[PDB]
Amino acid sequence: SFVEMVDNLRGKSGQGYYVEMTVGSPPQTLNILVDTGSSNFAVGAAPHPFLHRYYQRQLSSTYRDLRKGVYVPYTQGKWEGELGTDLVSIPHGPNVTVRANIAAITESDKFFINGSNWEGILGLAYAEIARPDDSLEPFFDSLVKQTHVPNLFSLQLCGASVGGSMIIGGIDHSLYTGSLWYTPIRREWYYEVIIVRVEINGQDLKMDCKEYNYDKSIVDSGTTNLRLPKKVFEAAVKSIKAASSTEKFPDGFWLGEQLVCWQAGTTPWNIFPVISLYLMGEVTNQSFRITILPQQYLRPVEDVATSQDDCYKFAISQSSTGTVMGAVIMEGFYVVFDRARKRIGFAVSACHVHDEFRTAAVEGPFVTLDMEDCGYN
Ligand SMILES: CC(=O)COc1cc2cc(c1)C(=O)N[C@H]([C@H](O)CNCc1cccc(C(C)C)c1)Cc1cccc(c1)OCCCCO2
Repeated sequence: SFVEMVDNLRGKSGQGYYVEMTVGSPPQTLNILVDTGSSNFAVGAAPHPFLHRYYQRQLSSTYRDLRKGVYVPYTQGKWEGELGTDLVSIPHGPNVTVRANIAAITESDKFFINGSNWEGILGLAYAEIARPDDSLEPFFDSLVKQTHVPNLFSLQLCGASVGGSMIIGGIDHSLYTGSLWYTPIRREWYYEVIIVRVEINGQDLKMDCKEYNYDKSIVDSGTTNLRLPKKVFEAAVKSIKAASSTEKFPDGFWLGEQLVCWQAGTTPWNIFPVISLYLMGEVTNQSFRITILPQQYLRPVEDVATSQDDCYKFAISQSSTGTVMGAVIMEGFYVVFDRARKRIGFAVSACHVHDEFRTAAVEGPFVTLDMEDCGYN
């Protein structure tokens, strides 16, 4: 019954992917950001300049107040609000209704994005990182516990405005080609994984693999960029600069601040390298890799001039909180969050990226010794 969930996600480039949900009785319809990088279900519940609608608890006969406040600080933005529960449904999802925790946002700071068309956030990660603490059951745990929906979901994020699929409760084989490759979920808080090797244009970055996961590596549909720890980011930017030195760019471009533009249809894709991330596999000493094309980490953006050029932002940036495999990394692929088996699956997506001499790929097996040394402690 998964065909009803294909193409149930929408978005704008760099403003997140959202799914339509309803809360309350009678149903109030809201667009909810799909975020595997957090664990709180939260919606606008008070007027805001960027909100076109919001949750009105007074109009819901099933609303229950929890008489507890809550605040969430993300890497970008923060909000505070009041906790409660209400009935929730996903129109283009499973045909069920769950009573779920809902944080009603009353104040926020650089959280809602002007023109993104979503009004709330659906944190799909685990209770351990829920606010105010791990006793607030996340939505997906409530869904699995109150229905027969199997304990997994999959995300097909399609690039540039944008669309995709969230298959709730299973895997839809028409959304990917080739084999699924699985990496263990290292610990159930974020969707934490272990990166064991990094290559740029086939050259190993030759860093101690601990650097790749200092202090963690997560799969996060709620973050746009590939974010890398300082030492790793510097190494990768140096390698990407050298591969593209045929042309030179402002240093503000390499920091994500300024665009780069080219005459429409003349983007020099071939001078930007491919990035290969090797992930811990399912059997001893075995890994696999996902290969990222520049069409993923050069994010297309609106024209800042009176021209019809093709303009891009560098979508790799620095982090002080570990590696973040953001939406730009996920866009090539079908990503299976197999919570039941504590693993994350990767396969080439049906909406894969098209370079003309190169292709995004998921390839294995590879042999990698001492993979467990790559995890940070
Ligand atoms: C250019 C870049 O890419 C820079 O960095 C970015 C960019 C970015 C969002 C985040 C970070 C962001 O913070 N996104 C969080 C995720 O949940 C974060 N996950 C990890 C995390 C970090 C800190 C604390 C927690 C707790 C709550 C568990 C979790 C979710 C989120 C918050 C606010 C707006 C969002 C989406 O709009 C979606 C469109 C993308 C917005 O662009």
